[PDB]
Amino acid sequence: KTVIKNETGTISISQLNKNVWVHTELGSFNGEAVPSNGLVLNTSKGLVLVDSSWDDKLTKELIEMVEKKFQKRVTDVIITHAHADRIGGIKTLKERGIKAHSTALTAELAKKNGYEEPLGDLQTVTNLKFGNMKVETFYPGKGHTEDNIVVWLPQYNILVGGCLVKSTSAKDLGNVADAYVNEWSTSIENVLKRYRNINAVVPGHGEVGDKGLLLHTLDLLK
Ligand SMILES: O=C(O)[C@H]1CS[C@@H]2CS[C@@H](CS)N12
Ligand SMILES: [K+]
Ligand SMILES: [Zn+2]
Ligand SMILES: [Zn+2]
Repeated sequence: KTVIKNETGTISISQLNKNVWVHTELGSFNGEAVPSNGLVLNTSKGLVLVDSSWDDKLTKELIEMVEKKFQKRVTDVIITHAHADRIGGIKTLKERGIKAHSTALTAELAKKNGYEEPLGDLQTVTNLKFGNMKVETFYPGKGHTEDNIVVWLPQYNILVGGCLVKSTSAKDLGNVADAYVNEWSTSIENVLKRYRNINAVVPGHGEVGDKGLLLHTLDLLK
């Protein structure tokens, strides 16, 4: 049930479990309100985000909300690809001394698109631990973008799909200009192969689902 919104209503967080919430922000795309998801991980060494938000204003507001609520600092963010939706708050992170993890390719792409660079520290498979919280990052191949990664929480069997994974409500692939529609199916299969028992799947946009969201993505690719 538990859902907390900000003043203006533009930001929301909703609990999945004792230490794991989804954050969602309404941003401005072409040309309506469009929601974007990530994760807030409440660990004993601080707050870790899987993705920040659309722009600096929303990222600052997000950080401020979870800092106030959980009474600890945001220490780390995992940036799941280099579109503005994911990388847009990078300047806020760097200036606050928040570590912005990404693959090298995501870092390269950010800079090519004129953003400040995340760390480029993540390999194809990276295993991180913050306090007691275990976090795996996985590059499954190209799909929604060249660089898109997923994030797995092995203690909860929770998969952050990012924009690689479409919600039920999504009835097409979205913007495919940066996409690789042949390789996207294989990428999704690589996820299904690596993570055989999944409790919950967080799509880049839309409502939390399960493994069925990955199967939905495959169908939308046919
Ligand atoms: O993931 C997507 O398909 C689209 C629809 S909403 C958001 C803004 S365009 C792209 C950047 S992640 N993304
Ligand atoms: K454990
Ligand atoms: Zn994207
Ligand atoms: Zn997206």
